[PDB]
Amino acid sequence: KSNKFIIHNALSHCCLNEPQKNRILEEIEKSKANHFLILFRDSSCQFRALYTLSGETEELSRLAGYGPRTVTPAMVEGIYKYNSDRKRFTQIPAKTMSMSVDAFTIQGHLW
Repeated sequence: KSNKFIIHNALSHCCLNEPQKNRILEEIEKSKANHFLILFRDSSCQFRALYTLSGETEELSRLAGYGPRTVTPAMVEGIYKYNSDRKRFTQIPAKTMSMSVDAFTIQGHLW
């Protein structure tokens, strides 16, 4: 599995401002990663950064944008999925990280 197409769709049509957007979309193509996640500042879902998830370490690594280099499960607050037709993200009830997860927030003190 991968969610690269969902993420490209969200970045293109929801989150993002053209020269930055293109820079980020370029980062995604050079990436060999399968699972990408968007970091938001808060529950209003404004883009901060883009991460890739390692299944082996369970850690999120920053690929682009404004955010910490590494995000662990303890640091994650909320998790979200993208809805393409509605052009918005919706909060998922807390659960183990999985491929359905497209975006997240982190604990506030981490900023």
